[PDB]
Amino acid sequence: SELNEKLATAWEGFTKGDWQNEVNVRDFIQKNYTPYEGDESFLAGATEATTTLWDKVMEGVKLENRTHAPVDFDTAVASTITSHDAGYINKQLEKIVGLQTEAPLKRALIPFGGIKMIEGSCKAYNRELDPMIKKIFTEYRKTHNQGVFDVYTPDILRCRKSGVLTGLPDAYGRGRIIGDYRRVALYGIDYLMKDKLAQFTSLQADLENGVNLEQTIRLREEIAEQHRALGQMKEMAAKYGYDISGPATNAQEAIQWTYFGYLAAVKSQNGAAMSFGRTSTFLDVYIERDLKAGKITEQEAQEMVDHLVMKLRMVRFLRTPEYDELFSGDPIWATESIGGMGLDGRTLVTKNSFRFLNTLYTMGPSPEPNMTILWSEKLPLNFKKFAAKVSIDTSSLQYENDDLMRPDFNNDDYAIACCVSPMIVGKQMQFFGARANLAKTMLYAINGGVDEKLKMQVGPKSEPIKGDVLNYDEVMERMDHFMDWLAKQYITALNIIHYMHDKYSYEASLMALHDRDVIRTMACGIAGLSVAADSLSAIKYAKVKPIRDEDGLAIDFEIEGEYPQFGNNDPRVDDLAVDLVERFMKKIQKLHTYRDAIPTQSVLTITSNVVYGKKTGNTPDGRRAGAPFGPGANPMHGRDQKGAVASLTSVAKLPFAYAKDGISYTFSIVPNALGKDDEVRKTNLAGLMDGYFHHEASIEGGQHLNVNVMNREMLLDAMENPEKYPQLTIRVSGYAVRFNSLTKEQQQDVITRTFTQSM
Amino acid sequence: SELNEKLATAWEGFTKGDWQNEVNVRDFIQKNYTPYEGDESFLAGATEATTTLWDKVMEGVKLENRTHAPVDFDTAVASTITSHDAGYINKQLEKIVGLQTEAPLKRALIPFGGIKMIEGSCKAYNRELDPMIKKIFTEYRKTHNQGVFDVYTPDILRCRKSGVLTGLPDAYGRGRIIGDYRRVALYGIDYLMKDKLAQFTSLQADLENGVNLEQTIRLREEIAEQHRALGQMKEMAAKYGYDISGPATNAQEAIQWTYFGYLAAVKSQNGAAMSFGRTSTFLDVYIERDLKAGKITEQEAQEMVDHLVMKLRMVRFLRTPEYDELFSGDPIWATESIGGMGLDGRTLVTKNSFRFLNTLYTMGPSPEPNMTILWSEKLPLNFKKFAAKVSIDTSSLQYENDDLMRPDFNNDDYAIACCVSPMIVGKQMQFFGARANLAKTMLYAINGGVDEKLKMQVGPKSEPIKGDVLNYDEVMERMDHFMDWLAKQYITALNIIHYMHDKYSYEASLMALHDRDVIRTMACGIAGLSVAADSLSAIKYAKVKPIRDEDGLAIDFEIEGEYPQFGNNDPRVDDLAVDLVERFMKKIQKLHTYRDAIPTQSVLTITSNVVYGKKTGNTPDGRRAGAPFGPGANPMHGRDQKGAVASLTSVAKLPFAYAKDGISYTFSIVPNALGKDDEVRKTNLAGLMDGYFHHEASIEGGQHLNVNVMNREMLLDAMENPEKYPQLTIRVSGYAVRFNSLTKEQQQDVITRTFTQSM
Ligand SMILES: [Cl-]
Ligand SMILES: [Cl-]
Ligand code: NA
Ligand code: NA
Repeated sequence: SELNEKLATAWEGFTKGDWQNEVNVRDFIQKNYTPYEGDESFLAGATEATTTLWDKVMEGVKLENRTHAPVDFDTAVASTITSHDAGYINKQLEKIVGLQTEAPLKRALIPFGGIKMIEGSCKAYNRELDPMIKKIFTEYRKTHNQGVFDVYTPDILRCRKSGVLTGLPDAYGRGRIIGDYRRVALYGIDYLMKDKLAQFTSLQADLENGVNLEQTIRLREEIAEQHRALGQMKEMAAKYGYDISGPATNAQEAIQWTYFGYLAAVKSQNGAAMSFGRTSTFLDVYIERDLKAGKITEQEAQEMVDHLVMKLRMVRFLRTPEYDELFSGDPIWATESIGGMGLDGRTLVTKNSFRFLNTLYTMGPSPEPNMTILWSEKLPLNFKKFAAKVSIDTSSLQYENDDLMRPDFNNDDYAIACCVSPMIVGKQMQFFGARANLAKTMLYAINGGVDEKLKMQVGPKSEPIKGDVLNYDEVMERMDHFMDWLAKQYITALNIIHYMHDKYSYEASLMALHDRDVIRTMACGIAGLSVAADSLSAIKYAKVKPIRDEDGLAIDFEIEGEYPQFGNNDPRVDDLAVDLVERFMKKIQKLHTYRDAIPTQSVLTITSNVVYGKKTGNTPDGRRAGAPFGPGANPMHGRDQKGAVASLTSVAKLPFAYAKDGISYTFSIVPNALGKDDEVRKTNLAGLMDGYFHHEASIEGGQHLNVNVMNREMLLDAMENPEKYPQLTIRVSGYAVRFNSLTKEQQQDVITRTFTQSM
Repeated sequence: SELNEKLATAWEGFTKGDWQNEVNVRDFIQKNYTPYEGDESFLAGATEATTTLWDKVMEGVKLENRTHAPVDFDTAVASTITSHDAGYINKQLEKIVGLQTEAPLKRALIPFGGIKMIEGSCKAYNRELDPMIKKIFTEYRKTHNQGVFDVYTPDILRCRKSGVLTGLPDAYGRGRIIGDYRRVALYGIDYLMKDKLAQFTSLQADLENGVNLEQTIRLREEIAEQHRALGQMKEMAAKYGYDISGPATNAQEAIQWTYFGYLAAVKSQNGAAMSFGRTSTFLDVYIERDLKAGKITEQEAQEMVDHLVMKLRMVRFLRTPEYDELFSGDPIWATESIGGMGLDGRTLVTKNSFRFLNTLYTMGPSPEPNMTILWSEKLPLNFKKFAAKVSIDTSSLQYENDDLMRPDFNNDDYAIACCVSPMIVGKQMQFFGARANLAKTMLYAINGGVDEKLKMQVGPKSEPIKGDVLNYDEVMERMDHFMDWLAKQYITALNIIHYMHDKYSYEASLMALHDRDVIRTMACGIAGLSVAADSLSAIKYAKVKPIRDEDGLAIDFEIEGEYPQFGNNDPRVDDLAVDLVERFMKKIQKLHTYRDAIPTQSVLTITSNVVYGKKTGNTPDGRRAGAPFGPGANPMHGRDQKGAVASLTSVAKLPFAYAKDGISYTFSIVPNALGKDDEVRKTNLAGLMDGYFHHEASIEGGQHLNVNVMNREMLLDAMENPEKYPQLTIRVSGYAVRFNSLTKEQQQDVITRTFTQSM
């Protein structure tokens, strides 16, 4: 029972546990992390090197926002883990190193997903794609894109064109995968390759015995690619002069090793969301040891965390203008899950929790990393306040219900991927599915499947409603039959998509940091919940007159009589939204899926609320054609007028039990609505979230909360004078973005949203 | 209404049938071919253009044989259907055009199968592989070769090294697929693409309904690639100035269109065997019409057939020295199935049947195309004699039992792929499996799984046979267990192989000329049947005593007495060989296979008899270590001494019902053994084959017969003076090869084989 001399030395001082004999990051954390209930008084400030480096990087960020385009990007190199040479901002000042390419902010080419998108980007930003790269990825190496469109049905193609099913991961990396990068810091590459070889070998029997033949062969090949990827991780780090074959011996190496794990991912896959995971607490274990041993000062600790978070502020991907409108603001979703409570009762909050939030002060506000606080009523009051303070000062944080998710998973080591989709680190991933247009599904029910904007048969050919006034019973009967159809097309599209993504763009380096068998879910999204819900409320509580055209196609409606709206704590309308979520979830649930991915749902839109709303005509709720839907599960623009408590209670009523993939809610409130001074504001904000996230056996509670503390006038001033608010950040749909990174139309969406004036 | 304006012009004069409304080449042949029972008196001679062209080509063939290497080959171009520009021998003289590359005999690079073999070839022949090609096919496009070795088990790797399971299609194209190239001549590319699009669409329902999800998605993608390939066929032909979008209007176009279909295959896949199919009779329909209409003279007809067959004499593939010893003589296996009988009773023999055989006279003897006569007792006596005459003059023909295969398939449109593996054209293919070393499996039984040369554990660890004298019942009981193991490793290796080949090197252009659903078989081969059978005969009827070394490993054998050997019509031994075939077939039959390919068996070796024998030590039958086994199902060298009838009867006793993939038998006989003059020889040879292939309800009969009519001295003279026999051809294992194309060791195998002296 003699532990490898490398392991024993690096792990000097660490408490014993199963984690020393097998891969178990959760156990290591449990046996070693030091819970912290104190306040922010220990926090240090930015060093000269940190500011020098960040300011230099801000110069490129300003250029990006100004030109709404990449600073620079590859034109002739196919990116892989080992493709690029080491790149630095300033080699002499960086405590933590690693960039995607050889230059800061220079975007790369990830061709495995598709060559057409690369061409489109090259055309849009005025650059020329190397002819050789093009030839390779059209004639030799088949891409994810081409595989999907070779199998797609003309039905799906129609839904893609009309705006019923658009923006699905058929033209960009699927993402939604979080490799446990902490594994690299803990065990070192070598130990992980030896573990993978074991996993590979454990499948030999089943193979020789014909047990699930094709599934076995596939898994063996995937594990083989995972093994090869881990080796390239070493080669990559080696370019920076590092040897990560063995475990991290100190704090700087734990941070560096963990980042190197992530760096490999963002160098090989261009997923929509490339999240970081739950690492702040984990890294604290190494920082604490170094402080206690007097090998690192508190300021040097911040500097390290700063340089890491700074790299996370520098992750970039070459995207198309089409992608830019579906996912606005140049988002990365390098999500970090901070805090939370353990299963045993103690808080997972640590000094590093504060250090991470402190990056907002040391380097100013920033959209990335997407810092998420795993909220719990049992959290140390000290942390609850500091978190709120940071939200008040920067509007860069988001909150998710730990009291709900922890018990559900019965695990204290789960992380948030992208915006609100939870997963147990290294043991579970998602099959990203974007979102479907539920609003348009209603209009299709009323119009017999013909697109109210394109006048073409998209949905199944059925007779449109002949009525003179809309009847709730009649309309819903069709809405159901159309939702069945929407569910089938949506699942079929995702099945094709993920079959092709596993084939042409298997995320080898991320799956290499996962267990042998990973739990998979078929994440389906719903867009325009409120538009659909309110439209139903205007038919069961008022008089709607369908203004038809020379074919009987309802292109507009007349409204007489005040009708209920989602976001006012009124059960009559709120009960309809909760019903819709349930209906769709029960529908997709009965369909067969690729790799048996358990279908889940999410009320999330991103900037699809703008794109879909743009392609959707006049709706029964009074919304005009071309107008944006509400971001995520939000009530339609301005409709929630009974203050915070009211709008928070409506969104909390939404069943997370039917939307396991998440329920996004962007909440904006004026400084004065929270109090007269900061102390009152912090206390009240924390109190709001305590009431919102309040979990009990008969009360589920809210799942997500974006917090913006600002005034509409400040943003109006930001639109006129961009150069005055360089680091201004806002929560927009489950993630953050610099205000100056949005287009005039995307900003228009923001400013016209609900700004809570009271409580 | 399935009759376009052009279709009617091209099909002018053709009889009506289902074939005009659907893809059915068999029906077209049935309604239009003119059976011919006459003789060879109508045959024309080679034209000046034919001789000029062939002589020029022979200059490169002489270079090949002398240097035992390629004339030239690509080093920087990845071959595809449209990759190369048109290439000619002499543009002004060629009636039928098309070459793999831009120069005659210049070999190409088919990288999709693996880059390592290309590198190996490049160093062997002293050329430099382009660094870009290498980078692409190691880092971007994964190859078949790399996928297999990523999934292979160390057990399989051991079998490969020891010589128990070697030469499997893990380092070269699998082959064993015959696209119906006649479809191009008949319908034209356009009609076939529309038909494929229909096949693609017919799968949409099952897709949307989740019926066999992954299998459906796969098939849709494959059909999509098939469709794309058909379009590239047009582009390819277009380079030669031809438009094959519509059907062949005359004889020259039927030949050209059919070849263009095959050309696409040999430009994109480097399969071990790239057979032509059953085309001679089919093409006759177009030649006949042109003769009757007085458009083409009889000599012009031969010229066309000559130029086609000449192109089939020019097919080449870049191979490694390793491949060269497993498959000796630079073989292509461009097999042509000639003659046969219909289901209705008439003979499929035609004037073109004679024209094809005549290429042996017009352009001298040639190994390729591998011309196979589908023999039947009901064949026109005129054809039976001419066929024998050709065999007597050239030793370039092979015979297979039509009386056996036709009824078995209950189809008169099946073809021979590679050597002896039958398939219904356009409706069935094989999953090539090379062959396993049965002889070594016996030695493993006796030695407890330890390899007699490498002295390492390969088979299952078990106790070696004790005693100073070998006992049949025991030796056979251990072998039976080891065969179970051999069957599992063999099937597992093939499952991995074909999963990877479908993934990284799907033969798109060949499958595009097949039906939507193709029947697949898992072709398993047995090598050293006679060595194994005779060894058992020795152990059973004589006194075989093992001479073990210090560790107890049996490295030699002593025999007291004489025992019956295979090929002497002695049931005491022949029944054993029959037993072995049956045992193995029943074993592999119980195992699960990729794509549910029905496992079949074949007693075929190719040059694996040399390679395996080289890696197999002293055997119980008296065979010395390193000595070659018998080619295919042949009796061991010289062991069959009771004349033709005796050796033919032993091989015929072998159950084709347990070796559906074929039973190869190379038969050599001296000129005088057949008669005093040609008339007697032809009559007798035909008579031999009538007796050999004789089928009945209680007598199965022989399946294959290679016919060599020569004297050993003539070959000995050929070894001393190569330049004197440039076009000398011999049957060696189920195919033909120019004698000068073999290595000194491969020739050594030939000359030491059985040369039947009597009958
Ligand atoms: Cl491995
Ligand atoms: Cl198609
Ligand atoms: Na909830
Ligand atoms: Na037989």
